[PDB]
Amino acid sequence: GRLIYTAGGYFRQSLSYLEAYNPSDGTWLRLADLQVPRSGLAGCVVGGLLYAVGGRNNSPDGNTDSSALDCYNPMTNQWSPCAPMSVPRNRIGVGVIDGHIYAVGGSHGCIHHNSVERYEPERDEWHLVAPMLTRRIGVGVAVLNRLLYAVGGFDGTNRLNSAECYYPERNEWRMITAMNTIRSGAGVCVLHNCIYAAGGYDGQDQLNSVERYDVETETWTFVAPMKHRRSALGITVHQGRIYVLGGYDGHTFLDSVECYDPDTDTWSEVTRMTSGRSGVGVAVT
Ligand SMILES: O=C(O)[C@@H]1CCCC[C@H]1C(=O)N1CCc2ccccc2[C@H]1CN1C(=O)c2ccccc2C1=O
Repeated sequence: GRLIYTAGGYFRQSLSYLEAYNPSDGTWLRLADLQVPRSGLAGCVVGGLLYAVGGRNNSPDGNTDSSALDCYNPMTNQWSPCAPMSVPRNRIGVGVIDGHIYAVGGSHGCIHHNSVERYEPERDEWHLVAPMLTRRIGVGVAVLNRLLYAVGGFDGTNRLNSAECYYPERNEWRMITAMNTIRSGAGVCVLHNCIYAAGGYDGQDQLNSVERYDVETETWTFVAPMKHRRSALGITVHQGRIYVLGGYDGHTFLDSVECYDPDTDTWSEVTRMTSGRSGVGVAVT
């Protein structure tokens, strides 16, 4: 009964929606809105709990970068406040290692963070770990073999095709091989032991392309495109299949949800969101 949770986003202003997709029966649930609307946030899950991390309230009465961490219980349909981050991080990436949420990069104003902090749920505290080699907002994050990979983004001056790896136990970052395309606000996730960098923004155009990093060959490889060039897309994995949700395609805020089958090497559209929206965060539980 694991759902695809889609939290926050942007249409006209930052959104509050929390809604869930059942790929099995194709339904959408409407769930308890966020307390404070936010876009450019990230989602993860730890221990059957869903966390919305960072982002931004872009509203009519002004506009404010999030240091927030809020936690949702599906068992209670309730959001609870959580210890805020040391800094606010809009356009943030997040991953999980040992039930520990890594808050990676993001922006405050146009202060572009290279810094990373680890949240620990039991104790409810953030601590700073070793900073990335590169400031990164619009960054995708992928956990793989208990290594944390930060992929692209936008360093403050140029868009990024570069990726780097964190070694949690050594507390160190190391540059891995750069992507075929430059990607800010791509969808980054992991599937069958490869890192997928889906869509994003390359400077000139919004992207439909997708390439997957083989961690042992050290090689990025294109795979089938999406049908809808997109960025600021939500991404996740659900039963051997990648789900890209929504996004910004240059002109509109997409409601489309496309689905990658790695075996057939194809995407198909499987549902629509209830309303078009960019820059959500999504997490499965
Ligand atoms: O967070 C912000 O600064 C933006 C405020 C205006 C629209 C929403 C925010 C944004 O720029 N987003 C969504 C969050 C996000 C996350 C990762 C990578 C990129 C983004 C961007 C995508 N994006 C635009 O660049 C943009 C430019 C103009 C209109 C709408 C959008 C839009 O959704």
